[PDB]
Amino acid sequence: ANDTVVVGSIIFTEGIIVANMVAEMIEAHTDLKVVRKLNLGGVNVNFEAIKRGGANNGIDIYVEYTGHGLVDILGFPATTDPEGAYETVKKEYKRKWNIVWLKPLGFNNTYTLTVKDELAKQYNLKTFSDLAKISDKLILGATMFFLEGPDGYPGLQKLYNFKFKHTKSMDMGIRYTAIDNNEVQVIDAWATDGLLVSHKLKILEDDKAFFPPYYAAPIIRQDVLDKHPELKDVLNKLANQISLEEMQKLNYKVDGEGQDPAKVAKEFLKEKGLILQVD
Repeated sequence: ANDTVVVGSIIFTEGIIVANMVAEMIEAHTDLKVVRKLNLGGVNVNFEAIKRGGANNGIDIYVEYTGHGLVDILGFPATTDPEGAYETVKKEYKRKWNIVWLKPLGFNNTYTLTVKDELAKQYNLKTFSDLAKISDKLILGATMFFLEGPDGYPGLQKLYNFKFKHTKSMDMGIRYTAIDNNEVQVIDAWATDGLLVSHKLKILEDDKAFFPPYYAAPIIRQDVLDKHPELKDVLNKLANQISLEEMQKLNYKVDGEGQDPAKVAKEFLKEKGLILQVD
């Protein structure tokens, strides 16, 4: 045995796409068998799974976000620069769990606030502070998880002094319909959300740096690299290969156009020359 690597993801479009990319890179550039465990669910299950490893009913690799490792896993303050957050998680995960952070994919999937392009043009909105100035005329429609907890709207509102007339809890895709109908004027979103361009929404800048860097990077067990050192270079072929706009477009293909995430991942790799056309 010892020729199998397990790639994991939770049920989340971007996560499934990038996990499929990792699997396709391994399958195209090595002779390793890849098991794709793309249905993980629960509190930091990916992390728990990578601590077990693929040989112990876990996983060997997944794509993690620097700020999630920095704040939620390691307990460090959110307000830092991208390189510092990355170097911190790399050093600490290596020391504590023998997990290796590989190179960032190239995009920062931070949580954010978004408005219609037309509203941003009408009020010349670019930053969260700009939005806060006029927030007393606007309604925020947001997922329940963002409205609860100091990591979300409580702390953001405290910092920016948002004064939204109403803040509506809207899950599923209710807030997209609501902002389309002008029932709300601001929604929360991941920066790579596949629906932002289709709904003519603009991401505003977090000028006070409330949210931590959220740069995606593959992370892998050291013992798997020990058995298969080639994986390092293979997976680092993805380094800086996915910009924010590229990731948004792939998420749109899945969430907006209903395409198969595995096909989306593999076709992206082929178009970028990261696997061969015949792979």
